[PDB]
Amino acid sequence: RAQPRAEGPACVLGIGTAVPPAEFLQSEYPDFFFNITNCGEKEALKAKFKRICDKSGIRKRHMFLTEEVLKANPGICTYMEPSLNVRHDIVVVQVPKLAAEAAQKAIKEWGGRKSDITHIVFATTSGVNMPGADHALAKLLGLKPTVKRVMMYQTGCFGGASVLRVAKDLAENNKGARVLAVASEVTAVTYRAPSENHLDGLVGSALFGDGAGVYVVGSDPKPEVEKPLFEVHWAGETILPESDGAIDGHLTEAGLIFHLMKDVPGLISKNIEKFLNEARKPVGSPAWNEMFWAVHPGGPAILDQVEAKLKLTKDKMQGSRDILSEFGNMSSASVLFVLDQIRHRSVKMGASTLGEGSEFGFFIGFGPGLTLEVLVLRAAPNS
Amino acid sequence: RAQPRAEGPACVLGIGTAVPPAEFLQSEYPDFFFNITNCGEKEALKAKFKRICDKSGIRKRHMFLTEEVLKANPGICTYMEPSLNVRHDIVVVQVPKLAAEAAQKAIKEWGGRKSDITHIVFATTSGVNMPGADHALAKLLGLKPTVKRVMMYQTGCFGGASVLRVAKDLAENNKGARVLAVASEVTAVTYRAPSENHLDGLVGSALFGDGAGVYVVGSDPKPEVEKPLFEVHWAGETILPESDGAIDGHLTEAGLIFHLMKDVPGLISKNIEKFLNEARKPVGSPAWNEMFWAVHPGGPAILDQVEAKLKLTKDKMQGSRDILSEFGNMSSASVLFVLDQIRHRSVKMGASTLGEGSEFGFFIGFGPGLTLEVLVLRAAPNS
Ligand SMILES: CC(C)(COP(=O)(O)OP(=O)(O)OC[C@H]1O[C@@H](n2cnc3c(N)ncnc32)[C@H](O)[C@@H]1OP(=O)(O)O)[C@@H](O)C(=O)NCCC(=O)NCCS
Repeated sequence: RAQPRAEGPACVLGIGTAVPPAEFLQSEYPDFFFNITNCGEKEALKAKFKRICDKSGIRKRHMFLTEEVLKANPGICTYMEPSLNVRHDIVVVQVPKLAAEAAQKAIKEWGGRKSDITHIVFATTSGVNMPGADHALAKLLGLKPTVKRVMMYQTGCFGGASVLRVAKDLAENNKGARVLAVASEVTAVTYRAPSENHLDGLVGSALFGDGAGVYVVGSDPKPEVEKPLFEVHWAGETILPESDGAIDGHLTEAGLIFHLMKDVPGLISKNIEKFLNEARKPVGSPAWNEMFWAVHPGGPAILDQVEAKLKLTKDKMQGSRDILSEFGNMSSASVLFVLDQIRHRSVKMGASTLGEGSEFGFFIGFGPGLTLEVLVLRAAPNS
Repeated sequence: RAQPRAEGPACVLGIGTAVPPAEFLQSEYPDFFFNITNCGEKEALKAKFKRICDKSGIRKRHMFLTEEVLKANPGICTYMEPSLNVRHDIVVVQVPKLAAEAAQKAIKEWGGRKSDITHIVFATTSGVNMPGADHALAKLLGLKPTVKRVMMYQTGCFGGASVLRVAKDLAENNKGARVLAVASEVTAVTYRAPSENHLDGLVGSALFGDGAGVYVVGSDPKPEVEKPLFEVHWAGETILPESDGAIDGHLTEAGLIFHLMKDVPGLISKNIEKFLNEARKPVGSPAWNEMFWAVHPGGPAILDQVEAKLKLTKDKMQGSRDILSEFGNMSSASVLFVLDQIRHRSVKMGASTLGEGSEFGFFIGFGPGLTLEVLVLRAAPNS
């Protein structure tokens, strides 16, 4: 084998997360949003938006789009005026810059040298460019120019699971390989003024926030330097039955526009157990309540119905609900925060593993397709 | 290992290509192009465009944008009027449709069942959508809903090499895995009226054409059932020094806008030997003239200077020049055609291998970065 393969399973070797500094309280967002878009007279619409915010499960979100930025780019504050170029001017720098913030933290925890990074896997939903955010991230961090890159533009909310799936095969098939798995999201491509005829707009405006997470992934950890946090044992995905059209997203002259023509929480709840039953098997099929649950917090409804359908104890979804609460829906980056939050809860409560006492757990994303992405991890001991 | 790995190197097991039916002869293209965009008064510009066409090394190209289609979508015939929406209406269907035509041919040559495809790796430069072209192709072909997908939107011309690099790790790390490696391009997202303000555009308008290629990639071929055409032994890439901005692409309200710098052939030719010297080593560093050369035909100047710098014999670049001649630059798909052409030339001339008698060869792409992508292949014997 002309490029020698690695021996052990892929491991998460370090985690880093990052958010823009400005915070937006959900209890105050309807006034700010409808004012900055000059729609404050639309009382009935604002009341509807408030209902959505009140049901969202979100306390605050981080966003680069401050009052100053929005006043400086009025095109983004319209409903459908052509604005894609001013949108890309914001996200082309912020998306890799935020990723670099998170990547420095992940490398610090890992303990290795930046010059030993061999691969980058990068997901986003926030605009596109040539060369891509992967290339920018390599420059910002001063990586070696021979770094091997996989740039997954335009994924939607399953992309965090995607980067860990791809990193697994890259780390497992290349002796010595150390991968940066990256997901970074900035809401400037999707932001727009509220409208009575765009209800999916209303929901996105209540849910989406900014953030980035990156993991260092690698097989065969050097014992004198590297400490694995999680092992990756299985990765797969499926398209759910009769889900055509559930989530559509079109990049247009006015930015990214979503249309949701099916019951997404219902589609996932009705189908998740059959597929999760398959993922369990290669690790001996533990019971749902013997596992940890790093679930993408697309919204409170999806977390609730999965909790009920599987009869999970209330602590299982707490990691996900914490992230929803403090950061909202950061699209592909969210699930990376969730796993991190489960690790932190484990340390704070003195559990025996970094999966809150459980040995195996799920790392789950979903999005357009309707696509369900699932990985199975093993948690390290908490020493 | 909870998902068992494969044993042998990844193999190309079948090849398929496809193009839209309409043909555009290069010697007449300046008349048609300047006609249909109502630019016939720009005589000086048209003379320059003809000079480019005559030096391009291109005899004809295939394009979906026929006279009737262009007349029916007048926004695409403008310089900068907003047109991204009707452009995406074309490429969101045509890009996967073209891929499906090439994939059927590749699957027929492979001989396996479509239900045994496990993976899709998909590159393109022709717009974006959610769900992606990968999902559309899975639907059109009737693949399993559990197919694992990697969608590299917005790669530029190195993406053909990219999909094979990714396919290598996916096939080598998964026992029984059979991957569809796909690259598909349609020029409707980049086409626009010629202008004295966008001379880079003139070169793009002379070079780019439509096409798609797909390879079946897999390790461990079942003897007497599957016949490998090439083995993949090495894959790497590098960013060339001081080449920021050589190739740029931004997706805007008016479609995709490229920047192409006069230095590109020089940047590649002045650096390629140094890197290829390294890629050679894991297979024993064969001599340049003992290898075959599947090189992305970005332009005639690039092929010419690489041939000179490396002192290659005149037959080494013929495969690339054939593809340039008959199809032009089909961005990420082009190099997939080149390898297929080298196999056909081998058979036609009765060579001893499918690499025109050589044992090892390069599969080379380049694009925004400036990124150089290289794989090292071994050719099968010619029985
Ligand atoms: C385009 C190409 C065929 C030009 O042919 P050539 O043999 O170099 O001949 P010339 O230098 O006379 O070029 C012809 C004309 O194109 C112009 N031209 C070439 N490259 C240009 C560029 N990047 N931008 C603008 N004009 C360009 C020249 O200035 C010249 O104009 P002129 O007739 O008014 O002097 C050749 O330079 C080439 O293959 N370039 C690389 C293409 C490329 O970058 N690949 C696409 C993406 S990888």
